[PDB]
Amino acid sequence: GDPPATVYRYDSRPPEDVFQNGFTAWGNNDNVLEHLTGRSCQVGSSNSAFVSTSSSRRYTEVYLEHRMQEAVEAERAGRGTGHFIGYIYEVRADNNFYGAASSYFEYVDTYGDNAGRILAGALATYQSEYLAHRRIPPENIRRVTRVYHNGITGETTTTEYSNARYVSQQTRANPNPYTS
Ligand SMILES: NC(=O)c1ccc[n+]([C@@H]2O[C@H](COP(=O)([O-])OP(=O)(O)OC[C@H]3O[C@@H](n4cnc5c(N)ncnc54)[C@H](O)[C@@H]3O)[C@@H](O)[C@H]2O)c1
Repeated sequence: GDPPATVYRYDSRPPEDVFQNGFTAWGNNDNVLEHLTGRSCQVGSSNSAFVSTSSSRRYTEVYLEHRMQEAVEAERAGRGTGHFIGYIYEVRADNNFYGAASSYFEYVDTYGDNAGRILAGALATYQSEYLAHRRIPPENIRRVTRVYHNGITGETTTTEYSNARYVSQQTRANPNPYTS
């Protein structure tokens, strides 16, 4: 029942960036509700102070596979090329990583209105999501899986790479909700 030591992140950017530079949050907006609903992420205001991760590798696999299928749909509709490259990073969590569900409830119990606050089961409420505040340093990033789909031939190829900058130390995610 301890907080996870290992989390995963789907991202489009390659290890030549991420293994050396880590992940940096979009900006300084630490509103937990705006992050978890996506409003402060890339498709919204692109200013979230959080880097999203999941303790469930399967979650990031569904994400990668969905983006890959959306690429392939873009060609059956005639506005795309087929090819897709995605990455799943394996990351060591530390005290700057906070449970999304715990942080969400802390926020809405204190500042929220009614919606999705009382009727909010465990599977439904950002289950296994973890928010890294501000940065995931490169020393926390252990390895990456690259998945390449060739949209012309249909071939998919999966490869793995280790980060020489990874530092192995005993850390786990924060047991407490995030608070500003
Ligand atoms: N990514 C995951 O594995 C993951 C894990 C758990 C939850 N989520 C949830 O999924 C939703 C989408 O999350 P996300 O993590 O994909 O959003 P995001 O805005 O952090 O990343 C989406 C894309 O934006 C780009 N990007 C991100 N930060 C960047 C920066 N600082 N500079 C340049 N480009 C950058 C990358 O292309 C990235 O793939 C969120 O609501 C989140 O809570 C995602």
